[PDB]
Amino acid sequence: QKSKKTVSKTSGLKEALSVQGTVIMTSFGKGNMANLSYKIPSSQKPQNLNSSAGLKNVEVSGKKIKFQGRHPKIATTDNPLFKPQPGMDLLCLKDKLEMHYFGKTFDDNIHIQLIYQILDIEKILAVHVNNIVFTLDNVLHPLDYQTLRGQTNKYDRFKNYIKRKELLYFGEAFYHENERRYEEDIFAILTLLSALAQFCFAVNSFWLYQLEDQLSDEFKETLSILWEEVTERIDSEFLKTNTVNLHILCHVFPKESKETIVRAYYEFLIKKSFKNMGFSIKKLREIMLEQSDLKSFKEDKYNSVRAKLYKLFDFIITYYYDHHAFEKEALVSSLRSSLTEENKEEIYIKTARTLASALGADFKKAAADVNAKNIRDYQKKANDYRISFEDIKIGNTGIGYFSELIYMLTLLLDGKEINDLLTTLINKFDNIISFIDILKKLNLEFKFKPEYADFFNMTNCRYTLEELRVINSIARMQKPSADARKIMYRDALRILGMDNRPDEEIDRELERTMPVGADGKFIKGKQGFRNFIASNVIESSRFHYLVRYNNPHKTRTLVKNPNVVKFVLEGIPETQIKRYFDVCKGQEIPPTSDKSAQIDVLARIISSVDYKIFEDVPQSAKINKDDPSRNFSDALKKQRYQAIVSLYLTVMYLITKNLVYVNSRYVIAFHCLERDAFLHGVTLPKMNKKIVYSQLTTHLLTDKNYTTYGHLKNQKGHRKWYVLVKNNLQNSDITAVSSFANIVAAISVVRNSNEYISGIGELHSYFELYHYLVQSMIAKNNWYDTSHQPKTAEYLNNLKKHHTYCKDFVKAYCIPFGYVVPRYKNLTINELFDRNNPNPEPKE
RNA sequence: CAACCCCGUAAAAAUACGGGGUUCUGAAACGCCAACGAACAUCAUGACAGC
Ligand SMILES: [Mg+2]
Repeated sequence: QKSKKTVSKTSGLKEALSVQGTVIMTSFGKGNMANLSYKIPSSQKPQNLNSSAGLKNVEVSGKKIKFQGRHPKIATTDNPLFKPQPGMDLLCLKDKLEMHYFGKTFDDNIHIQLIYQILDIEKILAVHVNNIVFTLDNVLHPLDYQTLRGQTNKYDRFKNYIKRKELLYFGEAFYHENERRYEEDIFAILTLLSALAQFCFAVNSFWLYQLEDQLSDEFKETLSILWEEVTERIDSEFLKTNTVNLHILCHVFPKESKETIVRAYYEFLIKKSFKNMGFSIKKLREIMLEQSDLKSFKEDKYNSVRAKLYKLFDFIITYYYDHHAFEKEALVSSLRSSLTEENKEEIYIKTARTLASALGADFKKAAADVNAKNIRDYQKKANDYRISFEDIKIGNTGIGYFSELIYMLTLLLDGKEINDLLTTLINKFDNIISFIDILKKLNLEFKFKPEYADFFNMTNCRYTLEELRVINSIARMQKPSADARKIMYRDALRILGMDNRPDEEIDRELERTMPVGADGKFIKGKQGFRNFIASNVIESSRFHYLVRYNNPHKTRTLVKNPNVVKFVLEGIPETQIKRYFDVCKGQEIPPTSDKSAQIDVLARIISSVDYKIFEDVPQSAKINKDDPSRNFSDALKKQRYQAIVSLYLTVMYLITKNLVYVNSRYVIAFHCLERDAFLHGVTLPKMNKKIVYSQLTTHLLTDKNYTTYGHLKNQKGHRKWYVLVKNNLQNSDITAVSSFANIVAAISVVRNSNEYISGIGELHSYFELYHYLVQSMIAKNNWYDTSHQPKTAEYLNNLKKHHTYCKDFVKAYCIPFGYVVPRYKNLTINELFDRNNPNPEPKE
């Protein structure tokens, strides 16, 4: 196998640019900035030098550039000017894109790389907006301000929809404290969501890039309050909340003033600045804890205090490098100039070992002050600090309109999805700034078209990148606690049995098990079961995910097919299977060592789960996680019940989550197809009120330019994918392709998955499960036309006979993506679909 | 694991073999951050209580 971590990239080279006949070589800088190193000019080719940089001994040999870095070794790279067309992309849209964004064609390859980073900023945003729209459409079943009341029809639907009580399932989007927001704020949020949704599918075409002159004076007011809400909560009473951590830190560092520690802690914790530095801090800490002198904090005595312990340890590492500017730089360069992946691990081990000896004593001093007695003492004297530090607070700084829109989106997403959106955006913006820096340094054109000029400039992009980092930290924090209500209790009992039964029956069982007095107040005596449900099924992140993306009425079908359950359990490692088996075993099961024996018992336990088993829980008992030998008969029974429920919810959560992941990767393909058709000048026709998505692949199969410098090449020696796409184009249904597009847009695989998951034969990947469900929907609903294509009958017979999807049918309805071969191969071959599960391609 | 370009020995095929490049190919350049991922996550020790 070949890795993109090549010799040239290791030796120091970052980029190789072509400008007006000369070639320019750059090198790595501070963070992501690039500095100029060498220039080879035209004709004479003296191999000119620009700065010391890191490159040395650059020469030209044939069509190759031969250079050398700081280490003694020879690196070889290819001259960018010795190509059939310099800087041209495989999709043949360089000039069109440059004219669309800048207004004139350029003789270089710097601008098109910048344009693709902008093109990548819209795929992930479209994915997440589609997910959010589906979530709101699923949980709640189906002009500016004044006209809506005058309509008398939209007002009668908005007043009732806003009246729905399922809005609690989104944490802070619609509910503050324990009361509903004003109507106009909800209206503003919904209108903004609709506008972004209609923008991201490709309102004016420049809406997102100029919002100051296209937002009314009432939408700006709403976005400001939501940002001011979270900032005032954290900025105020910051000293009172974090008294324990500040007292310990000032004890470890006695020679430092109180003001310095307070400011340093604010940067480490609120606006995290220790993450994007160059080396991992979490990974360094893990290796230090495996040393002989420090392998005690891994024991069970520190289970109750482990989140607080690890925060203190990380701050000590960050503070050590914030004062040693020489050792920090050496570590980054060592990691950036490594040969293989095994070499990186050796560097981390050496650094981790030498740190444990240097600052291991400070680790123990902090760990001797984290216990029950000391923590309570500190909390009493919480008003002994008086520090201003008002300048660096996040509340005393304005924020842009683009960043405020992102925060509003974060109010409707969970922890993992916030990471995916913000991480991708940060990377794209960092790359854009570097390209503008190189262009401005070389005296080339850097001004965008007037429409894009306000947003796409270096002065604004730096501000946006700084704001996006804070939003990631502040929007993932735990929201304030809220009181559970009757609606949530109904859904909790509807998962553990009680599927599709009248609300009166659920209400009667609520009265019998959770007593309510004659005055509408709970009885103080017996409330064990209610606390068990609230603390294990209502306050779990998995339960929220199941309600948003699935239906509690029909969610029990996923654990009735042994093939589906056994596929999920087989992926869990052996160590975690043993712990599940031990706690959840029972009393009449012999102890076994084989893995397959353990899966069989666990599979049966998940299948038979009812709420009546948990009706007698010793909720009043206390479980000791520090010394597991002090637990007794009543305590151990409680552990079994909360372990079973966690396994029950986890299996459903994993199946639902992975089906959404596969679906979103098909939204990207359809989003790109509409974008590319407009640029290439090809319109998508209509026939019998359908959309022929296969028009672009037919048009580009008979184009002279695309068949010479394109993905689909028709020449002697490179005529492989031209034939296959042409052959597969003859085996397609217009109805089948159109039906597939509607399935992906509405995410109907996840929603209608209770009617077709009971008959799957054998599973080996999530790819097979997704396509089995798709091909079952087409067969039952008669979404095909055998008259126009006599081959769709053969595919359906293969599916019904073998109880598994057909490989030749996935190539029929995924053909409108054939003009891009890498995307077509990835989405039609199981081996190449998943990045984390690579397998050899099956030749046949 | 697949794509594209350059360079070598056979050769006119859906060309095979052996080397090197690629932010201008696909969720996809290097070093952080993320994801796979299930024992979690998180400005606030843990548990009970309160809803
Ligand atoms: Mg790219």
